[PDB]
Amino acid sequence: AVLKFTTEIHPSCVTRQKVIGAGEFGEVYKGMLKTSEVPVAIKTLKAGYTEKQRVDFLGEAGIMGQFSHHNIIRLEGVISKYKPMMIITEYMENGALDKFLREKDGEFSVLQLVGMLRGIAAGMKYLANMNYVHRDLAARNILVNSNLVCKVSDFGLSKIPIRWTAPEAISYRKFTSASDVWSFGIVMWEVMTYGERPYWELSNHEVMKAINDGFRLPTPMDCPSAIYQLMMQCWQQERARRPKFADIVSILDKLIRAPDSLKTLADFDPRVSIRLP
Ligand SMILES: Cc1ccc(C(=O)Nc2cccc(C(F)(F)F)c2)cc1Nc1nc(-c2cccnc2)nc(-c2cccnc2)n1
Repeated sequence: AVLKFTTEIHPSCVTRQKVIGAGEFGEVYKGMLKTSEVPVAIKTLKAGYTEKQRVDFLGEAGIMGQFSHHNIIRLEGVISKYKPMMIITEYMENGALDKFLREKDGEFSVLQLVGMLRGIAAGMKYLANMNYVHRDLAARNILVNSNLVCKVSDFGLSKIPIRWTAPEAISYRKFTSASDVWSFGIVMWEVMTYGERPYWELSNHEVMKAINDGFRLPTPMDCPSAIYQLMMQCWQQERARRPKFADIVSILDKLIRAPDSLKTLADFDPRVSIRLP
C-alpha cells in the first residue's frame, strides 16, 4: 500500500550513466529513462540494505508519488520488484538553486527572483497542507528548471543545517510547518543575495547565540522593502507569530501582480565606507 501513487518502472527502461551524489545506502546517478529518452536522477538501494533502510526508501517513494504540484520535484517512478531498488525523478540541467545563483550572480531581475520565491512558497504551502514537514528546506534542496521554475526536493543532509533551522527545532526537536517557515525566510535571503552564506563566517554556536540575543540577518543589497519585511516576520522567535505558508504565498502573489510594490528598496547597511570628491 506504500506505492499507491507511483508507477513501477521496468529496469530495461533505465540507464545509469554517471554518479552525481551519495544516497543513504546506494549511489545517486544521472541517467536516461525510456517510456512513452528523458534525463533522470536515480537513487538506488544496494545489496545489504537493512529492513529500516528498505522501509524508509519505499516510504520516501510512496510519499513522493503522493505529491503532484508545479513546485515539487516529480517522481517518474520506482523500481521495487527488482534489485537494486530505485527512485527515479526528473532531472534539471540548471541543477540546485544555491549553486545556480552563485554562478549567475546579478543576472536576474528583482521580479524574476521574487517569482522564484513565490514558487518555492507555493510548493511549501502544498507540503504543509499535505501534513508533510520538510525539516531541511534550503536552496541546496531546490532544483531550477529551464523555465526558472523552482522545485522543492530533499537530497538528504549535505551536516546539520543549524543556520536554516528554527530555534525550537534546534532546542527541543520541534519540527513543524512553522519551523519550515523560518527556513523559508533563510531561503528568501539566499535568493536575494544570489546564494550568500547565511551569517557569513559565524560558527554554528555564534549563530544560535546571535538569534537568541535578538539579532537577525541584515537586508540584502537591492532588496525590496516588502521582501525584507516578509523574511523578518518568518524569523519571529515565537512560533505562533510567524506567517503560515498561505499568508506567504498570498503576499508574494500580490507583490508580483502589482510590481511597482517591489520598487521601494530597504536601506542597505554599508560595511565599508569609500570617501570620494
Ligand atoms: C533521485 C531522487 C530521489 C529523491 C528525491 C527527493 O527529492 N526526495 C524527497 C523526499 C522527501 C520529500 C521531498 C519533497 F518533495 F521535497 F517533499 C522529496 C530527489 C531525487 N532526485 C535527485 N535529483 C538530483 C538532481 C541533481 C542535478 C540535477 N537534477 C536533479 N540530485 C539528487 C541527489 C543529489 C545528491 C544526493 N542525493 C540526491 N536527487
